[PDB]
Amino acid sequence: DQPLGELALSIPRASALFRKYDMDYAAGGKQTLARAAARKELDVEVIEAELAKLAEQPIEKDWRSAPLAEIIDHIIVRYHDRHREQLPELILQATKVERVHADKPSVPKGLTKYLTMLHEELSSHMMKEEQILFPMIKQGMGSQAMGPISVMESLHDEAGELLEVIKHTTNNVTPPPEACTTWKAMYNGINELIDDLMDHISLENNVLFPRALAGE
Ligand SMILES: [Fe+3]
Repeated sequence: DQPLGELALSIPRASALFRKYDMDYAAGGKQTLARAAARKELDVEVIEAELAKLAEQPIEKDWRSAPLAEIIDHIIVRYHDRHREQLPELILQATKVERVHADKPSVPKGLTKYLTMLHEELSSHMMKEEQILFPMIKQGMGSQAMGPISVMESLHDEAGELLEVIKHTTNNVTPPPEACTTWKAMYNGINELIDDLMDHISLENNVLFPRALAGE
C-alpha cells in the first residue's frame, strides 16, 4: 500500500505494532508495505485494517514537512542522547546476568560484548553525524551530502547487523520463565533501544537525508 517509512511517520502509534517481529521500516524505509508483506509471509494485508484502526487518531507532528534543523535537534535530544544513556547501563546489566545466571541454559552469553560493539559503533557514528553531517545540513549544503550521507547509511547497516545478533543472542529479546528482575528488565531496555533505534534510523534515512539531498 504505502511505504514503510510514511506509514510509521503518519500514524501516531503504528511504529510499535508496525515493528511487531521482523518489520524493517528504518533503513529499508522507502520499501513498500507490499514488499514487507511479500518476502515475510504476512497476511495479504489485514495490516491495513490494523493501520485503519489507529488511523483515526489526530495529527501530532508530521516531521515530513518540519524544518530539517528541528529534525536534527529532535534527534540529538530524543535519540542520540538517549542511546548514550541506555547502552552503558545495558552493558552493566548484561555482565551481571551473564555472571549471575551463567549456570542457566538460556543465558544470553556474549550479550555484553555485542552490546559493547554496538556502543562503540553508535558513539562513533553519532559523533560524525553531529560534527560532520548535521552541521553541513543546517548551513543549507544538503545537496552536496551524497558522500557523507552514503557513508552514514553504510554505518547504519553495520548497526542493524549488530541488532540482529543481539536479537538472536536473546531469543528474539524474549526472556525465559526463570528470568529474575535483572534479566527481564534488561530485555525491556533492549526492546526500548530497538524501538528508539529503529525510529531513529527511520527519521534519518527516510526524511532528513532525502529532503536534505533534495535541497529542501
Ligand atoms: Fe543518527
